[PDB]
Amino acid sequence: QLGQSILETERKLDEKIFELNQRLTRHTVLMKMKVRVLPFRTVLFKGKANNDECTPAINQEDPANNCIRVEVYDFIGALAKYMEIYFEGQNSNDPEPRTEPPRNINKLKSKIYKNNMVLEDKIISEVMDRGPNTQPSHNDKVEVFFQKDNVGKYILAGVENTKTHPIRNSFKKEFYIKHLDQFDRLFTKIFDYNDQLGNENYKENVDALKDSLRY
Amino acid sequence: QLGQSILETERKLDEKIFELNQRLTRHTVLMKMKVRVLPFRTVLFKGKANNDECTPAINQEDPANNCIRVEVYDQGALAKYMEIYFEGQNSNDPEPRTEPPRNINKLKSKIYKNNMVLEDKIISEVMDRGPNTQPSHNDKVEVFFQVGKYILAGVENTKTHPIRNSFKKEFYIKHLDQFDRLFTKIFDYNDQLENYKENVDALKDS
Repeated sequence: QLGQSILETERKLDEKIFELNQRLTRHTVLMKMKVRVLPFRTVLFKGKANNDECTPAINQEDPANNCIRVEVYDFIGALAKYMEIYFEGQNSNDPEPRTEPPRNINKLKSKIYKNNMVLEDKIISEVMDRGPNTQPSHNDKVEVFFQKDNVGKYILAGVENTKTHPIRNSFKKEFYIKHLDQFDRLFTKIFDYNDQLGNENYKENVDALKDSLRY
Repeated sequence: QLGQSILETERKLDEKIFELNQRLTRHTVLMKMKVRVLPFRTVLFKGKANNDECTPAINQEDPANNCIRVEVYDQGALAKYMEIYFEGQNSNDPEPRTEPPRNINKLKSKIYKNNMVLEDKIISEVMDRGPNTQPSHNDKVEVFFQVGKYILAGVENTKTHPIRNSFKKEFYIKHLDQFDRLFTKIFDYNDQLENYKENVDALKDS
């Protein structure tokens, strides 16, 4: 009945997550790029994977780096959330960051320190997806950490998803899809912020813009 | 059975196009923003909808504007363009960065150069009159082939001629993806930019 409709919704959510995870593979481009200009209250670093940590590298444009972290701060110690992309393989032999091909992601870690979403009395505070580019349904490879709102690591494949408690569906729809979407838009913004030089036409009014491209 | 598998693939393609159409609703942020800096071989303008045309406005940051056009250059240099015709009105807030997304009335795409050929016919124009309605909205999609206007719901999609699936996978999905990445890039360039000569100097310094 609605039991497998809850599961049909989950498959629709998994397909959305899968496309979001595919967009994130495009950020290999940031690895060799000098990231000097960042949006407000935003920190980015590159490093090498050491267990479930991305250790920051001394050379931020080192071709040997395999992971990247983006931090977001609040100005209400200030750390609100972060995302670590751990890429598979190696960065190319080409010095140009712009032409860097996308690589599959080994694992994707998210940590939330402030304004966390509560799913049925348990706070989502960390997500580790160990198979983001495998197949849409990979609940077996997703670890979710919950904190009691009034230590707590769960594999998504064991979390309840019934009509009475659609915890997995609530996690994917209400939290994870928007979360992945936001971080993706942020990684892209950082790239555009640093790839302006030699790539931007400056025209005060549309008249002067229209005049330059009339040929 | 492959007949229903051709249709199962189409549903998977329709869901992809639906998410791409949802991303496009976010470009309302560009309306009140002064678009001072653009990527090369690009032209952007904001205007008001007049039938299936977007007329360019005198005031480019006018809250009353409802449509936006992005042109890509290579009869002239024009290669392709996309017009987003937003439903409703822009907010009463002067700040472009906080502008809420709005649903899109119609989405028009025109291709002048390097057009994709689908079974001996070139795709030269697409008008989607219901992009944010439901994933399967073929009734509201007009495709022009080279006068030769076809409603997608009437176009064949069988194992022998999977014309709709070829249109959706080989052309439309990538097309919507690139134009969305372009509208986003334009916003980011103008978000960072403030004196242009001083800004370029400060970016070069770091």
